[PDB]
Parts: sequence; C-alpha cells; structure tokens
Amino acid sequence: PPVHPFVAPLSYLLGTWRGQGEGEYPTIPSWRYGEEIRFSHSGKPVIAYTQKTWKLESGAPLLAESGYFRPRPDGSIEVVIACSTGLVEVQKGTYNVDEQSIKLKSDLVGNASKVKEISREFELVDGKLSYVVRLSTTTNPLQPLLKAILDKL
Amino acid sequence: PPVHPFVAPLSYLLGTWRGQGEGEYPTIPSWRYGEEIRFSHSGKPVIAYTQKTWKLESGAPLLAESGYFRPRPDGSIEVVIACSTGLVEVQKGTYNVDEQSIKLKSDLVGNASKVKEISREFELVDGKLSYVVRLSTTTNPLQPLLKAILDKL
Repeated sequence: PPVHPFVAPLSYLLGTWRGQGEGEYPTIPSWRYGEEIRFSHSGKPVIAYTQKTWKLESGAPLLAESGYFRPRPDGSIEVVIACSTGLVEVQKGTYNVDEQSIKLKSDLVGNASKVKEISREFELVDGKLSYVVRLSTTTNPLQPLLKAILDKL
Repeated sequence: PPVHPFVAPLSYLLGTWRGQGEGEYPTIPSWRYGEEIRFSHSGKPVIAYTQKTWKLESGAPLLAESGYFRPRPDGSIEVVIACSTGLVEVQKGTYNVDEQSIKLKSDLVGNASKVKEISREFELVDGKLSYVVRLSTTTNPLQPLLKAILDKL
C-alpha cells in the first residue's frame, strides 16, 4: 500500500535498524545490549514498531517491545507501546521535520508501580537512528536510562 | 529456544491462527472481519502476540494490535496490548488448563476516554481458538463487542 499522507513525513523511519545501546540508572550498574527495530506500515495513518534486544556476546534474547506511532500533520504524534516486561506506555509529543527528530513524554505508564514517567527522544544523525529513553521513579527525577544508535539495514 | 516452564501450559497457543470475526455494539451496526493472530516466544516467560484484521472481500487492512502474555504457574496471567487505534490495555486474569481457556479483564485502558473496561476471554474449542471481547463505556455496561474463531495453521 502507498504511504499514508500522515506517515510520509516519517518515512525515513520505515525499514529495519540494528545497532547497540547502553543502560545505566542510579540504582543500576551500566549494561550494554544489541538492538533491532523495525518500522512498517499498511497504508493507514500508523507506523507499526517492533523492537528486540539481546546480549552482545552471545545473541541471547533480552527484552522486546512493540506498538504503534500515530503522527499528524500539525507535527503532533502519539505512540503506544507494550513491553515484554509487562508495562505499557502512552507517549505524546511532537516530531520535527527539519531536525528529523521525535520527542515524546508519557501521559501514562501502566502496570509499573515504581516507574512514574518515561520519555523517549529519537533523532536521525547522519542517517543513523539515535534515541535516548529517560525514566523517573517515585524517588528519582526524570533522567537518562537508555541510549542507543542503530544503522539502517 | 526451549519453551520456558511458565509458558509451557499455554503452548497450545504457539503458532499462527487465521479466521474471521464479527463486531456489534449498541451504538454500532454489526460488521465482519478477517483476523490473523501469531503467538511466539524467545525462551522467556512471555508469549509475544501480534494480530491484524482485514476486510473479508478484498483483504484490505483494517486494524492491528500487539503485545505480550505473561502466564505464571499459579494460573494467573497478565497481558499487555497496544493497538493501532492508539489505545493500550493492561489485562489480568487466569488461565485454566483443563478447559484450555484464558479469562482476562482490564486493570487499565489507556488513551481512550469513552472506553472504560475491556475484557478478553479465549477458549480452545475442538482445536480452534475462539474469543470474545467485551467493552464498557461511561454509559454502556460491559457487554459483547467482538467474537471470532480462528483455525490453527
């Protein structure tokens, strides 16, 4: 199907991406992971998102998440994500065509009592997809949790 | 990877399913759809769920959803789902090994102001996957919305 007009400004996402990331948080010693993301569509004003992570040495699976990105022509966007850990997120924010960036903050995090907010920010940098995930908890204000850079396949 | 012990009681789900369903609700004239569901895993105590629907005549895409099922050996289960419409669900309930059934009700429905609760109930019937989705809204109590039967491929 053709790309819906509302998806076309984010057409640079469409495809599969692979790279690696790092996590760290005040309670949690640093760790690294491999990551794959696929963005796809079926002609609707929605981009399907699917993601998985693995251990770098072995390729052993770690976690997975999936959901849907819903951009609108005013530059607004909402994103819904379900995670293999048992959390859900409703993310809302904006995308910027000139910067090839997407900036999201949670309206809601479901099923995760200690986690309060999650933000997710993407940027295309020299054709690579970079992001930062930030997380707050009851006692820790919003701050970096995950960062990754992925090459387009 | 081997099937995790917590997933093994639900191993009958694993695979791809295709069939058809029907929707109806007091505000909403009946409609029909084709449906495909895949359940998969990667050796963790989680089953990945992915679903799509289409128009019966043409195969034109309708909607999609995806998420994760997390069964536990006490018979409890939680399910998280993100939908292409922009909703999320946290579903909790039980599974019954003798009946090959799964009964879920939402703890949370996110990003959908009029929708209050969703329940989802699955049953294996003569090797086919059947479900019923029920929905409440502010003014309509919980009642059937969707029902479908799918054959295992």
